[PDB]
Formats: sequence, structure tokens, C-alpha cells
Amino acid sequence: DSLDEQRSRYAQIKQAWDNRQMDVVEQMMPGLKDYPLYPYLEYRQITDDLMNQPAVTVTNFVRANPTLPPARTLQSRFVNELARREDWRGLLAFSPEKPGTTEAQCNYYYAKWNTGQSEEAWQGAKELWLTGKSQPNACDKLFSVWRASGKQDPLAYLERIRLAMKAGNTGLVTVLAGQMPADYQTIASAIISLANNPNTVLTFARTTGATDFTRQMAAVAFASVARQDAENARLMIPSLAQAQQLNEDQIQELRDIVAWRLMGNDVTDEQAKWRDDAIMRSQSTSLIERRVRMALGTGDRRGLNTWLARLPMEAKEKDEWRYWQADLLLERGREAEAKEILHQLMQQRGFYPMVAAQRIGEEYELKIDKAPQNVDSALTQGPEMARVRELMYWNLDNTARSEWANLVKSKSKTEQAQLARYAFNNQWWDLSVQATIAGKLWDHLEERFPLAYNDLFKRYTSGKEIPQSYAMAIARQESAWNPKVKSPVGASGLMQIMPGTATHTVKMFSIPGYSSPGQLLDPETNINIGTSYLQYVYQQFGNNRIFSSAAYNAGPGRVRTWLGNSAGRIDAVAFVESIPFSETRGYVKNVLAYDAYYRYFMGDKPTLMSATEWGRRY
Repeated sequence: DSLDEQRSRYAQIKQAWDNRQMDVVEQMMPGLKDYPLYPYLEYRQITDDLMNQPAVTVTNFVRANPTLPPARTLQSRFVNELARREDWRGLLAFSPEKPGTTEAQCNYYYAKWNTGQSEEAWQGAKELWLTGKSQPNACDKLFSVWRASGKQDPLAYLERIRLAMKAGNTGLVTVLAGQMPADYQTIASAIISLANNPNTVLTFARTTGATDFTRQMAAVAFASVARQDAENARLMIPSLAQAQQLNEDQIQELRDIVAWRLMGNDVTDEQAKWRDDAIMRSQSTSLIERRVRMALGTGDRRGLNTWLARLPMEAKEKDEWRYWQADLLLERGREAEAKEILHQLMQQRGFYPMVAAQRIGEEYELKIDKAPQNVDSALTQGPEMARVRELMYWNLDNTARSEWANLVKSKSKTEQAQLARYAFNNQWWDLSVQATIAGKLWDHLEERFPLAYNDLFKRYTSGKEIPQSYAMAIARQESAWNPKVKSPVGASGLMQIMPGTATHTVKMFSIPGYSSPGQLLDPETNINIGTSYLQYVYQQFGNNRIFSSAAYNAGPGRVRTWLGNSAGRIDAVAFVESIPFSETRGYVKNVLAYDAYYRYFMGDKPTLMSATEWGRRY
């Protein structure tokens, strides 16, 4: 036998198993015991008949496979199975300690109650209860018996309502209030009305006694009202403050809430004056920063000076604010002071340090820490690494990611760097990036920005205007090089392409061969469709990477709106910094920094922006 022969038998047994040709599977299983992925086959066998498995079989498998990710998840999964059988005694015998998942924990504590450990059951129940998030259905029976025992503090019940409201879980707020303990029955209907429609907030505030609870509940509803109609909320502050006898801090929180909603281009002069007075009296760093961004997005020089100075000392430490302080100083003619800030920034890593270098006409110096010369350690010669190798061979990147996660966890920085380089040397691009993240090896640039799928990116950008380095930067930001990753909303693969976008792109470009979103998990297909959409937004916005990156993340419509807002009054850096969506602003900064890294590794000059991008009016 050999690893090569085992590989063929492995693919063949899975093919048989998928077809339920169990006579073939039964005959082949024993012969695969020496293959690294045999534990995955055992896991499949055990789980295939989980409802009839004795606990001893599961316990033996879990103990025999301490580093196998699915053996670890099987512990909580089997706890849930024992709960399904109502085998409470067995559940605790199988899992004497609190399990890993929330659902398994709900069942563990219910098992404790069933086996006479009420005090312990209630301690667990309370911990699971104190969250605004909706918990597993398994916890319902636990919360029910907990309340039935008389040991559930009514204050804990009311606290969950507050947490649910703050989390925006109005459905849970309503369910809880509908089953309100007698202690607070008098405000139940009012709470249900508030969760149903936040516009009942002033009525809620006037008809209930003002307490820390009702004030916090009203403040959340008030924020919802402001999101719908900022003016209605602004005008309500005096009445709300009077109805609940709000203190200065509470009134200022209400002012902050409204000010956040008066950041649009549409605001009246009366509203803008009120907003700025509110921000002047604010303690909110994020609100002041949003106001600074408004000044940057409109070319307001006096405003930038005024608002940057209102930031607390701590916020002024941020890269962006140090650069904009330098920008103000340069205009004021304070060359030395400004350039010292820029030179200090250049010593650092990232977007602003690169902006700083381009601003003063100096070449940015990339700090590149190297991994050890010797990458071979016990960690690269063990059974877990052998499983990783097989998983990568079969392109099972998501499964490999879980194994790799265990391998890099709790290791020294040196070991994590060796593992990153070992992955890099084997062209396991996603694993290389994953290891740099685990070890926070931020300056190990080569391993953080591998030349992944180089030939494919070259081929698919040769007939387009988007640079190869740029397409690679976008993919690096989107997937961290894992071709099999899918987001919760369905974005898929290397360039995180949404099914709708793929369909629309294939029609617009007359691309052949695409019939299902599942094809987006294939590297070439993904690069083909993704480079096509990227090229589309690139040409649409005049071959400008700031616009195409923003359009790829937020859609062309949003970029048009943003450009209509700045209206040609600002520079490239001010346009990036003033993008109102924090996610898109960060995305653009990352992609531009990554494109420079890619250009460097491809042998080109890593200047942050082209002369055209740098000098254009935004």
C-alpha cells in the first residue's frame, strides 16, 4: 500500500457512500485505517446512525481523536442526541462537564435539574438567560422549569427585556412582556406597544413611572424613531426629558442620537446649527469623528480645524487624525511640524503611512520580517499536519481551515511563523494567511500576501484594464485566499461574488458556461466572473481604484451618491476618509494598501495611488 493508493480508495469509498452502496463501503473501510483521513470516515459512520449509538462508542471516538475538529463538535452533538432520547442520567455520564455549544449547555443544565441538581441548574440557566439574543429552542424547557421553581429573580426577568430591547430583538421583548411576572404586569402592555412601534415612545414615557429601566427602554425606542424621522425625534427631546425627569447625561445621549441622523446632505440650516451645538456638548468620540468626516467630505477647512480639535486626546493618536493634523499644519505653513508627523507615520505599516510617503514625495519603505530559515518542526511532521495535507490535496479548504486552526492555536510566535511559511511553501495560500493572523505576524508581508492563483489572475486580466495586482488585492481582501468560503448572505469564493451579481455579470459580458452559484467555488470560474465585474465598475468610474473598490463593496449607486455629495471639492484621501459606511471605508483602505504590497511582490513600485487618482478632484 501507499499514500497514493489510499488516496484513490478514499475518493472511491466516498463515491460509493454517497450512492449508499454500503456493501462497497463495508468492504473498503478496514483497508483505509492507515490513511490520514480515516477518522473522518469513522465520524461519518458514527453519525450515520447517531440515534442508535451507545454512548461508549462516542466516548471512545472522542477520546481517540483529541485534535480532530469533528470529534470535538461531536461532544456537543451527542449531548443533544442524549437530550432527544430524554436520557438525562446518560447525558451527564457522557458529559459531566459543561459542553461547548449553547444548545448543548441548555440541555446539560436541564439534565442537572432532572437529576436533582436544581441549584446548579439555576446557576446555568441564569447565565444562559442574561442575553438579548434569542437562545436555542432547547433552552425553553430549562427557562420554564427555572421560573416554575420560584428561584428566578424577577429583576433577572426584567433585565432580559432590557437586553433584548437594546439588541433590537423586539420579538423577544414582546414574548417576554406577554409572559410578564405579576411584579411588572402593570407595564407589560406599554412595553409590547413600544416593541411593536417605537413611535409610542412619548406615550410610554408619560404613562409609566420613570426609572432606570423605563428610561433605557425609551432611549432605545427614541433611536428607532430618529432613524425613521430625525426631525420628529429632535423636536421630541424636551417632552421626553420632562416626562422622565432626565438628567444632563441622559439628555445629551438623546442629543447624540439625533445628531447622528443629521449628517446627510439634505439638512436645513436650523438642523445643522442644532446638530453642531449638540456635538459641541457631546462626549461621544465616534460622533465627533463622524462630524470630522463631514468636514473632510465637503472641503470645509475651518470645520476640519474646529472638529479635529474637539476629538479627545486618545482619538488623536489614530493614523487618520495624525495625517489630517499634518494636512492642516502644512496649509498653515508649519512645514517642520507637519513633516515630522508624516515621517513618523511612514515608519508604520498601512494605508496612512503610505499616504504620508506619497504626500511628501518619498518612497515608502516596506518592513518585511522573514520567517525562520528552518520551517520543519515536530508540528509539521505529525498526524494533524498529515490530515491537513490530505484535506488540501482534495481542495477541502473549509475542513482544512478547522484543522489548521487547532495546529496554530496556542503556539509560539516562532512556531506560528514556521507554520505560515510551511503553508506558503506548499502553496496553501489560505493557510499561510490564516497562520499570520493567528500569530499576529503583521510584518511578515510575504506570507500575508502570497501570489495566489498567479497564472489565472494574469490570464483573466490580460485583456482587461484592471491591473493583475489590483484583482489580487480585491480577492485577498474578500476571501483571504480561501476559494471555498461563503458568507452568511451567500457571497462565494475568492472574490466573494453574490449569485445575483454573477448572473448579471454573465449576461452583461456574454460569458459562457455558467449555470449555478455552486460553480463560484471553483477558482477559475470565480476569477473569470469576478474580474469581469471588477473591470465593469473600474471602466464605469474612469479607471479609478478608489471608486471601483467602493463600488465592488457597496454598489455603483452608493458611489454615485457619495461623488454627488463631495461634488469635486475634495482630494483623494479626503474622499476615502469621508466615505460614510465604515465597512466600505475600511475596505477601500485595505485594498489600496494590499495592491501596493502585491505590486511590490510582483517587482513593481508600490506607490499608493496613480498620478491620476492622486490629483483628481473628488
